[PDB]
Amino acid sequence: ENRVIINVGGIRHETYKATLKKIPATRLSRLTEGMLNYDPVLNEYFFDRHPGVFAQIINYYRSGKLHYPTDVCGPLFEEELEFWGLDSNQVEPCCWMTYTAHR
Amino acid sequence: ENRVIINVGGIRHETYKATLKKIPATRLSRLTEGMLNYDPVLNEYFFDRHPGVFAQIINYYRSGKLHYPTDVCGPLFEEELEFWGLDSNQVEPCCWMTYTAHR
Amino acid sequence: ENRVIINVGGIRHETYKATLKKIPATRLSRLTEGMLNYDPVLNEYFFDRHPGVFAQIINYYRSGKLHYPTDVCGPLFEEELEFWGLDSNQVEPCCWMTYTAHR
Amino acid sequence: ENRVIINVGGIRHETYKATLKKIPATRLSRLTEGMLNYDPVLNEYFFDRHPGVFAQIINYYRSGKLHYPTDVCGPLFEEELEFWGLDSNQVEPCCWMTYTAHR
Ligand SMILES: [Zn+2]
Ligand SMILES: [Zn+2]
Ligand SMILES: [Zn+2]
Ligand SMILES: [Zn+2]
Repeated sequence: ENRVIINVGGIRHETYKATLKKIPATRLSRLTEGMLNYDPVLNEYFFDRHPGVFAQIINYYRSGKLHYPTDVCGPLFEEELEFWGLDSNQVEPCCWMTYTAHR
Repeated sequence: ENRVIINVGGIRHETYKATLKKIPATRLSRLTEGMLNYDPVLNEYFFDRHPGVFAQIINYYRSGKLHYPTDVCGPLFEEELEFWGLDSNQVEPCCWMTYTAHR
Repeated sequence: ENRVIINVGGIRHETYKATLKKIPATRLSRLTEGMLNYDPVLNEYFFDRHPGVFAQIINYYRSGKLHYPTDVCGPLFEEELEFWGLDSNQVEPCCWMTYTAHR
Repeated sequence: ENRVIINVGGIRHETYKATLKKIPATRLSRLTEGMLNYDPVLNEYFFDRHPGVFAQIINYYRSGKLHYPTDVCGPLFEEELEFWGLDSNQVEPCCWMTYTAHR
């Protein structure tokens, strides 16, 4: 009703529709049933991306803050940030050490 | 019967009801079917939080000890600690290096 | 048929029955339908433990080698090692730095 | 239809069939219904491997780049790389520090 299921690589992440609108002009804030990767039977959106890193991607919408995970390298996370349409420059002060280590 | 399902961000964590009572005056020790985010059909509680960090949150109840995860930054974990009503000061000696690094 | 489902904290881990026999005299090598936490309907064993760390616990049986995870502290992992009846002294050379850091 | 479910240790990872063909001559690029670990009822392939590390294994196919996870040791990951038929020498520049630390 007020929730959406984003099946990312098999893992069915779930959140309120309103949460996804918190960051406008991104792939998630743009979800629509006209999308081909939307299944009307299961009522979900399938994305062939890293399911582990997605919790971190989705946490940006939930908390309004961008943190970097520390179980994967910055480059892998940033690839995910680019696919989802998020900006890495928004990274929190606490996640600078894990952000600059790469460049 | 003696277990409860806490659907945190799509991930259905499961524990015994008694485990949640181990830390009184917290959001989890307060679960009730009167709550709106409780679904009588699936018989579960939905919370729009980081599903990965929750295992760590729930492990505090299971073991009676507060450890910090090391796959996310202290600040992100602490945000979760605040939502769940847990106190970070209870952090174990072994998790001080990951606790003070931030402040 | 030749597989068993160990529902650890909500997460249904699955392995071949033979894998669990690889380390005799442990809680997992001892699984039996006489156990109360065994559900004949779903055909699974429920354990109220850390679901994330379990993959590491189960990987000891699968690979025959004991590695320590690096997304949680040694103490938390060791608590799990004790519950499951595994011996930390078997830790691999590659996981000594994460093993001795604590003591 | 255009997707496949790889049940790795209980966790049902999902991807497009085409993604698996991106790295020829590997176990995943070779999946076939003639395989005994393929279940026609559930329509999936079961592999008794580390379910956590698999997201990293599968991310190599998705992104075309090999990164090492940092929540487990290099040796454990490499064991998985060998089972899946992937080559560790392809490791990205950003994941050298976590690759050479071991040898
Ligand atoms: Zn941070
Ligand atoms: Zn600790
Ligand atoms: Zn190791
Ligand atoms: Zn990398």
